[PDB]
Amino acid sequence: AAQTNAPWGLARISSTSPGTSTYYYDESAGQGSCVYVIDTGIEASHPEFEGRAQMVKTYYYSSRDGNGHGTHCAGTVGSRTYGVAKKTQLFGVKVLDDNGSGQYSTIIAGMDFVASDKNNRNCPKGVVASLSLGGGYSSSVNSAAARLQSSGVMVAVAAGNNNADARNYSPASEPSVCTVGASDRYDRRSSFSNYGSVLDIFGPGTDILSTWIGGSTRSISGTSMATPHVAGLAAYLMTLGKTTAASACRYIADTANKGDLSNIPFGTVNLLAYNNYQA
Ligand SMILES: C[C@H](NC(=O)CCC(=O)c1cccs1)c1cccnc1
Repeated sequence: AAQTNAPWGLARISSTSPGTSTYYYDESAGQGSCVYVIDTGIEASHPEFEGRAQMVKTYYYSSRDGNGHGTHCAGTVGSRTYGVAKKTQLFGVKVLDDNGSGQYSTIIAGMDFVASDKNNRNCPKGVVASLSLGGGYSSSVNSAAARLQSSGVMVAVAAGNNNADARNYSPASEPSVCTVGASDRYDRRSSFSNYGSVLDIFGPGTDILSTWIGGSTRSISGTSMATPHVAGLAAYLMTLGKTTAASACRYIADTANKGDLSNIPFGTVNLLAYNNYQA
């Protein structure tokens, strides 16, 4: 399948070269997979989600996304127009308040929630979790991300936006999950993207158009935006049968575009997520 005039990041993940605007993907589109978006919530009523999104957990007085960030990330995973995996099921877990903040204990509870809650959902092709959040290093946060991965969920986490080594941030620094840096439309590392040996992959992260609250759309930037490209890619590849939750990060790294990004520090991988789709 082909989606013309797609957001540049969707085109980029299905291309061997920058500078194109059509997204190419197998029409299965992540059907039968599930992606949890652990964030500020999801505006599930947005027409772009087509009834495929639902809130399953909140730690606050409401499950509504009063911020927009979670809705934007969910849109990059799986919205009809802005999403990688246009037929996946999306599950929202609100661990961040409407200011985008949350304590580590709540984030840990949300990860352990997903590890259990996946057993209440129908996800025959596999389960992914997208974590576009982070803070300073915490062994407890890293352990929670490691548990979620071990339970059979492909965990994708943002590297962070400090132009610094991601080893000092969590859950970015957990080795067993998939840590995602950000690139721009000219194949440069995004200026704010963290780096380091703990990174596994880069995805599009600068000027990413996706869904927003109020039934709207907007373009924003961050490793938060790169992470759901990788999460949606994992769901898409799992539906195709090419990989599993335990192996998807390695598979994405194996099949990535290699050596194409500029301003990658020595010792950080030069790997850009790629769906390897041949129409
Ligand atoms: C993730 C980032 N802001 C945070 O304050 C970190 C949230 C978090 O996990 C914390 C780590 C240490 C104290 S709290 C963010 C994400 C989305 C929207 N706006 C901001």
